[PDB]
Amino acid sequence: VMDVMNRLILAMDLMNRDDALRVTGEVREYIDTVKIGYPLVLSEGMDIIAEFRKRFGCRIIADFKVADIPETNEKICRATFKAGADAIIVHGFPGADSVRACLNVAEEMGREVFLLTEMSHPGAEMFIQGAADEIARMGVDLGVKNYVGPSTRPERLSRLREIIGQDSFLISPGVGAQGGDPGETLRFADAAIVGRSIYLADNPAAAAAGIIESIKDL
Amino acid sequence: MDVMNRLILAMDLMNRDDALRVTGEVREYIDTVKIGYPLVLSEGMDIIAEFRKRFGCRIIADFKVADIPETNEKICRATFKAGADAIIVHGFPGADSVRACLNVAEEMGREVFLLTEMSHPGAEMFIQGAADEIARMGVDLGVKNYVGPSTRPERLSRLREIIGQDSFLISPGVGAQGGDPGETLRFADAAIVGRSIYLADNPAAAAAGIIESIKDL
Ligand SMILES: O=C1CC(=O)N([C@@H]2O[C@H](COP(=O)(O)O)[C@@H](O)[C@H]2O)C(=O)N1
Ligand SMILES: O=C1CC(=O)N([C@@H]2O[C@H](COP(=O)(O)O)[C@@H](O)[C@H]2O)C(=O)N1
Repeated sequence: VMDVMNRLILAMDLMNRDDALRVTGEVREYIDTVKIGYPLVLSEGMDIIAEFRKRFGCRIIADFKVADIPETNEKICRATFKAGADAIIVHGFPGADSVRACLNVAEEMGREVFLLTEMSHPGAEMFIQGAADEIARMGVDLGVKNYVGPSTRPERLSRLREIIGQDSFLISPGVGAQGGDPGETLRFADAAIVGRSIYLADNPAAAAAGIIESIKDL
Repeated sequence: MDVMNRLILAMDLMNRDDALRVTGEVREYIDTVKIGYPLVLSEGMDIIAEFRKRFGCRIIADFKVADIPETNEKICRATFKAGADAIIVHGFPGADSVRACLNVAEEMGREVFLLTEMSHPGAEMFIQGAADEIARMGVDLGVKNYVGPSTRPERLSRLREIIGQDSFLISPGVGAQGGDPGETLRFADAAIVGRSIYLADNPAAAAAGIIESIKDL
């Protein structure tokens, strides 16, 4: 599995190139894995991935929550990996064929797919939660090795970890701003995803250091 | 929304030159283009303004927004700043995520399209069973624009029943995926067509032919 420094992944959702670069650089010594999503990509373009690679020694996870038909998912993955992304996050709710499409491109292109099972926000309880266990099982059957689960629901994150097994890699968002606790999250997830708690702080570096200091024994 | 010839072009080519050429080749048949991630992630968001400058067509950003409320807001804002007239949002992530999109749409004078059931085989696993409930949620939220599957006319009909004849419904899966344009239009206000047109030896003749088959509609 990817070696995530300090088990901490930065969710860089700032929408300004200068601010995104400044903050990421300020926490460079604490994090070597950055999750870049559409807020930043749709604001600065896919070239932002290249810029981050040039400026920092950071791994890039493209959080595009791919959720289209197989044919379109394939094109999205190809474009994303072509841009230099190490991994891409895909939704499992659209079904096995849509996930397989992403897995095939990742295999062909030598990159990785992360399967988003349950989400961390309140609305996830409406439809996603009830399908989450099956989505995770589907991922295991498809050979998925990387997963995303909610830090906001410990009991659910724990169940997801059980389904995918100790060997699978699991990252979890919802830490900090959404209420998730770093330590408790890491009882099940390999790495915690943190956005606002870090990028909106007066001193991102101190915020990151604080989170890391709280999970030092872990 | 007034879609010319009840035909929306799904421009999923990933080359600026080809995308622009093909769209221009069928411009006389349409005035509504659906631009998705295949083109946007390959050529950038500036492509939307370019289409408006060259064709004046209305643009539907098919981004199947499916994140938490806070991120959805940012995605819609970035998308509408680029000049999109509407954005397609997944209903599966729940009401709060849809509401976030509705808020930005209202603020920037744009429209939100709610995707309720998808057209591919995999949609049967999880989406289909929640589709009716997702459509009702859309009604409860005041959503007026919807997306339903051409590949399952009975499901497209049920969606129309739920949202009413007043709501606007567009439907993909026509052509390449097996959907019939005429049957699709019995329920949807407009049919979305991609490959059957942009991969045709002659895109214009392909579009003309589709329109020819639905001229009585
Ligand atoms: O269930 C999920 C999935 C996900 O990717 N995310 C993303 O994780 C990040 C969370 O950031 P934040 O720490 O709440 O500011 C954002 O980029 C979200 O889009 C989430 O919050 N919930
Ligand atoms: O259920 C759905 C939703 C959707 O937007 N689409 C999109 O509609 C278009 C269909 O294109 P095509 O006519 O099959 O080539 C693509 O851009 C798809 O991503 C779909 O095919 N099914």
